[PDB]
Amino acid sequence: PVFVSVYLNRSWLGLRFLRALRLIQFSE
Repeated sequence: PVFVSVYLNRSWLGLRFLRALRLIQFSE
């Protein structure tokens, strides 16, 4: 655990919410 929240958190500002928005919306 704490492996997705850390990757979906830094991605929010790491890629203007693009690096995470593609990982949180891909699962559907």
